[PDB]
Amino acid sequence: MKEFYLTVEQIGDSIFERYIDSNGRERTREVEYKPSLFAHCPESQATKYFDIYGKPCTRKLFANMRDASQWIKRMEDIGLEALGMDDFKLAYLSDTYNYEIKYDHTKIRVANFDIEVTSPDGFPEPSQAKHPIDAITHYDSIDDRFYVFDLLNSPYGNVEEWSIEIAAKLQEQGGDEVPSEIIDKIIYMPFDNEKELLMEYLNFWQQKTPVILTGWNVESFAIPYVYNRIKNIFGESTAKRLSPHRKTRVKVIENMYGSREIITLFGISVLDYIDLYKKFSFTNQPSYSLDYISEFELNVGKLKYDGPISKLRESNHQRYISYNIIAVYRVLQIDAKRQFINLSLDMGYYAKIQIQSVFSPIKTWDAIIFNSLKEQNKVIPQGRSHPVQPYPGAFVKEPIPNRYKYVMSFDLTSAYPSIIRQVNISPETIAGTFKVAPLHDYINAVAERPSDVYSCSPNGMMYYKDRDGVVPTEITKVFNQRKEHKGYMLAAQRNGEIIKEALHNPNLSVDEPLDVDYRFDFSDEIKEKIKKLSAKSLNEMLFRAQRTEVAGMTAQINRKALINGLAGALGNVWFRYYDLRNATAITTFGQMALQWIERKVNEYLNEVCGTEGEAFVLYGDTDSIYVSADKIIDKVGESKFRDTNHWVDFLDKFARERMEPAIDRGFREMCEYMNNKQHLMFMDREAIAGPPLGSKGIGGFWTGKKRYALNVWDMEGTRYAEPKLKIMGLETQKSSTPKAVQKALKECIRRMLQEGEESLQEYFKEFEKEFRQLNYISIASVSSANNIAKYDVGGFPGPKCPFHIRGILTYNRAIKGNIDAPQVVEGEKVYVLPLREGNPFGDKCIAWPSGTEITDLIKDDVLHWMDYTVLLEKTFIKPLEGFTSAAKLDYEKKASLFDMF
DNA sequence: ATTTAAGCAGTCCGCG
DNA sequence: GCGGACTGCTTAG
Ligand SMILES: [Ca+2]
Ligand SMILES: [Ca+2]
Ligand SMILES: [Ca+2]
Ligand SMILES: [Ca+2]
Ligand SMILES: [Ca+2]
Repeated sequence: MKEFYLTVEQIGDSIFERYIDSNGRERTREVEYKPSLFAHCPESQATKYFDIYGKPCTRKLFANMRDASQWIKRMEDIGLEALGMDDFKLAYLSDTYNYEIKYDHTKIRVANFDIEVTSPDGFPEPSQAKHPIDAITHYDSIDDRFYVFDLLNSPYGNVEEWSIEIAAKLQEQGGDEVPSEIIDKIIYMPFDNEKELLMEYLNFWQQKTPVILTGWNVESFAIPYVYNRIKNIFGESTAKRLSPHRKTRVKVIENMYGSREIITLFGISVLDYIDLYKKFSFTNQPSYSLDYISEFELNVGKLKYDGPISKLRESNHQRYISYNIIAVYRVLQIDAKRQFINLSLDMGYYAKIQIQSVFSPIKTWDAIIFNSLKEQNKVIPQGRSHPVQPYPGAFVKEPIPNRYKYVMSFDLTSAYPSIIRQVNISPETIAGTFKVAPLHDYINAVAERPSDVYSCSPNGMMYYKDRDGVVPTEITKVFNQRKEHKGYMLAAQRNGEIIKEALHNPNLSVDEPLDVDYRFDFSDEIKEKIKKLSAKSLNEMLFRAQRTEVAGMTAQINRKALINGLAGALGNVWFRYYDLRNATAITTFGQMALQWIERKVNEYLNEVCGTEGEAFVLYGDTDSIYVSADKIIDKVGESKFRDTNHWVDFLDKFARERMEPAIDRGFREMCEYMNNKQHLMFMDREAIAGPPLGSKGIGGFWTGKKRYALNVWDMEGTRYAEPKLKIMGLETQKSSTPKAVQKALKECIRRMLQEGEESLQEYFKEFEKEFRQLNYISIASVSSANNIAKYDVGGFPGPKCPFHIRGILTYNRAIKGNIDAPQVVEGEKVYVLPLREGNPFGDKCIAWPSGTEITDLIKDDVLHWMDYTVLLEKTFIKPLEGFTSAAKLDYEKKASLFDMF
């Protein structure tokens, strides 16, 4: 096999590299890497190296890496550009792996671990590590085994061995229900003292040194706790054995308001799963506890135990250890679904970076672009300092708030990346500038053509047309990958809808799910077999289809995020290719494109309807248009349609056969107007939306910018078995809105769009009557909690104190003295409830850590003093009044003349 | 650890 | 009450 790196580090004048050799074995080497950097040189000096602008360079080969870094410094003192890759490990990887990396994940040791620490005095601080580590579960991907290190004797209690037999048993048997599929994979090791446990753990670690290290909060808790605990017991040299090169650094992570410390383990790539989830999931969750996320992702029940975690080991060590093992498995189950580890490996190896660098789109693109240029013997420019400056973004149309009955939407495929490619936007393709006219002059095609030579953006920038820039070339490569995976995602989605339809008529038989590839549209033969399957088999196929869709989603959406991040990175001051001219060329062209095509679509539809000055485009955001289709439907007449699917078909055909060609013509004209390199504005139909045929549903409504709901029958070619709401911006979509309220508001919207005013009124009346029975957590608001200390004046709210911070201060006073009650963590999320006047907490609200039950000492009082009236008004009635007034609809029946009967 | 536009909740205080 | 200036938070692109 071709060789591939696992990890790379610079330590002084040495590169330390762990890798898989040509025979598939893991090896480690130290290499005295001599890096090269570059200086500009005279034109008369023969060279094969040129900077990105075609200026000649001489290569400087240094005796060692420190000499290279010192030369960069003196080049600054002199005032001259020091060109080349200044991150020497990336240069090392580029030299060592000068081919597309084919990696074999089965050879990469992925370790998933979790530790337990009993603490009788509150949260066990990793920097102090003053309590024994009493359990470690460590899953190894190569062995496919869970290694369980169990402390039997501690200052906080001596316990019996954990029993695998009880662990396997059902909860209803008094067992812990450790999943049967992992029972045979557990290797259990009890220890009668912590020193032996830790010494053995470290010997184990040397034998099975993780390459990828993950778990839940491992970077902020487990890793630093283990490091510091070992350090405190044995000394630093022993703790550094967690690094394969015996090198560690205390790294300070600094944000807006304060800082924290992590331990960098040289020669390990730490990918904390919480951080993977936050970057790659595109969710915003009310809580990031593993219990909460596991429930959300996998629909598994919360790990239940009696009493506080600080007494769980002494009271029920059996359950204590089982839940430690399950916790490790939950993360593996989440990854089986989401495939974020696979994603990181794919992207890391593609870019030729340390895998953990996938968290930095700047690092990722810096590496991609460096490798690309190096291939042509080109030399990257030196990074420079820039002051942070604001720059303009997208255009968003102000909608008239209203119901909108029939709607077809369209938006650009990969808008900003397509703009970069079309215009040829790149550091080295800048050709000059032209004299800019007001944007609206371009939108209306009245401005003088910017250039007859170069490719233009309406911000004034001109680009070469003779050759693609490195930014367009590299963005296209990742775009193509994105497109492939999106194809798989949408096939899986369409396949899912076939199964859902079949589920209406399940056969009464005993059979098996069909062995199929859900990434490809089901063949006719597969469809026939499906119509004969049982519900059991169909449900299993549906689950498999949806898992395949999730896999495709992960792969496509994060590739989308990477390419969009490149357009973004052009406006980040730390990016090597930072240029506000290029960042703004993209956004300004985008503004023009949207408003240009709005004009073209209005003109086209006014033509085919024989009207003048009518606005068919009702809304648009960045790269999208929403077109009112009422007149199209009305031209044939609702009576002519057999059912809902019939008019959906008709609108689908109209969009594909009339609208899209008109849109394409409009954009081809714009490309010529701007003299662009290549026509790449492809605005495909997104949604077909409307009420069910014959119903009183309103179809859709807008309240304002970035706030709307549509009843969608077909999305990007997926024809739903059941209509699906596309709701953007409204309170149903916000993590801050209570769970039960999101749910009730969604049902109000469903009823508005599908059933009409009367149905909405029936539901509102019921919700208003019953809501006080809802569980307090379900009706609690949610907020991030920053700057708690800033607004805390002797335990009371200072000036301008935010509502949620006031709640936290109330909580703090209410739990005062207790070291055992959960503390609110700065920067994390809280649940918030309003409190009735004259409550014993002495303020108008209370807040506590999200994803948790409020501590028992105050739970009863919070429940007694919860202000349901305020809660209902703020979270439910106020937003509903917004939805209904915009839709010109009443949520309560108005009096009429009929009342007199 | 890429980016801008823009929404709503709430505080403070004005608004004769 | 409602608006604007402002902070805080969160979502649509
Ligand atoms: Ca735990
Ligand atoms: Ca788009
Ligand atoms: Ca059937
Ligand atoms: Ca869009
Ligand atoms: Ca599309």
